[PDB]
Amino acid sequence: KDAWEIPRESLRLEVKLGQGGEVWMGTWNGTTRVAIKTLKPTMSPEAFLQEAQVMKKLRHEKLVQLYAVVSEIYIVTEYMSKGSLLDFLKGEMGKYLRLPQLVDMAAQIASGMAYVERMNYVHRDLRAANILVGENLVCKVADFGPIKWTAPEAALYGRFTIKSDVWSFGILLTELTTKGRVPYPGMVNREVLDQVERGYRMPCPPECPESLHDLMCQCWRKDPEERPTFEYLQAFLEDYFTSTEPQYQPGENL
Ligand SMILES: Nc1ncnc2c1c(Cc1cccc(NC(=O)Nc3cccc(C(F)(F)F)c3)c1)nn2C1CCCC1
Repeated sequence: KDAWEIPRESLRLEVKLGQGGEVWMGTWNGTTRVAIKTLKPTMSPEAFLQEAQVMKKLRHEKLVQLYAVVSEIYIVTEYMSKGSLLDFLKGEMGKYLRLPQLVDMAAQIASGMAYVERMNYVHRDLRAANILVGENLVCKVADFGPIKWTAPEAALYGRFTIKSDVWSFGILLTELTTKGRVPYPGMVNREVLDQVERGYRMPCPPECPESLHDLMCQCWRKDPEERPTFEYLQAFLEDYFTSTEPQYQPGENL
């Protein structure tokens, strides 16, 4: 149909990375390592391809790049050698990560979202599970397919904006700071909602600088137009150890 189309004989689904459709570790044109997401006919093809249409209008360093499609369905993109942020934080790598390596990822994620912000788009499902990791702590926003991650106005009235994503980023920090634990521990969905409305907000994680929890609390402000742009968030996490915590010192796990 368009310049992105590719012949299925270019691909080679070498390893099955996950389930679903599903995700494989193919190889485009037998020389390029890539990731292949397939579809098991359950949604419409034109519905499944909506994910590809969007990836053609967004090209940034902290965003997983689209390479080519197969409308007869395959979606080819760059390959992130270390799976999602979740698996990574929960793997045996998560014990070696400290605040600096975690703020560095938080900031990169904020940057791809700063691009999104400028592009006037909204991700809607910004969370650790949809943030891929590659070599040298590289991170990129992604997608494949969550009230504990969704902003009040969004889940309650469908009011999804980039400010609702700012809410989700805030919840991402608790994931990076807890290294993979589910937000709002011990609480069930319709208990999270009834609670957050009442003013509740997650407490500062163990060994997490109160200045970093301060930022979370800004990403969780009740009034949407009060949360920060990703532009502020990115810069904030870029200057963290100089402007905010210049006396920081390594801890047991943070
Ligand atoms: N490159 C990869 N390499 C190894 N694993 C990968 C991927 C990927 C990237 C990938 C694979 C298949 C589809 C996508 N789709 C999208 O990123 N879609 C998307 C749709 C709209 C917007 C955006 C974005 F630009 F905002 F990121 C992204 C992304 N996902 N995964 C999964 C995560 C753990 C199980 C495997």
